[PDB]
Amino acid sequence: EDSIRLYLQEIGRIRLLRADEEIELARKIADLLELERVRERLSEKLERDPRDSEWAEAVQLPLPAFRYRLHIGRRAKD
DNA sequence: TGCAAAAAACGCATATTCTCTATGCAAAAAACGCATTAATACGAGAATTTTGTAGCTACTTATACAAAATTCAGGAAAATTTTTCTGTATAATGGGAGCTGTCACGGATGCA
Repeated sequence: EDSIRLYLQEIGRIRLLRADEEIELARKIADLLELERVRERLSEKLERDPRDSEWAEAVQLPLPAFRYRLHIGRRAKD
């Protein structure tokens, strides 16, 4: 009869996964920083964002391939 | 304790006489008339004269334009206070607080 308990009760078991993945995340920490940071630097030069996936990265990036950078880089910071 | 009865008083004979009711005297008030003088008012004269009426004149104001010399309402800076946002780096690893003595009712489920 409790959502606080819920928090327990499903995350009391959640751990910290140590601080090793910090760098594994670091790779992504950036990478995301990038992926956006570009993509809005590119908002910001023009089109206020063409809503284009490739522009989601200043460097080239095959759609699915870069789709793996995000989502993976995201679960990293998730 | 009945009166018969005597002397002096107390009652039928007038002087006295003395408050007393009664008219003429007289003296000064008063008020009436002779009346005299003065004053209260009528007659005339022309003098002031204020009020009543006209026109001129000076003051006072009816009015028509408006920016006087001053008031105010925003507009846009500061000025300082205050508000919202962002940031500060050891480790820290499952939450307390009453419900347990109410009676009775009406469904609504579970549990063989």
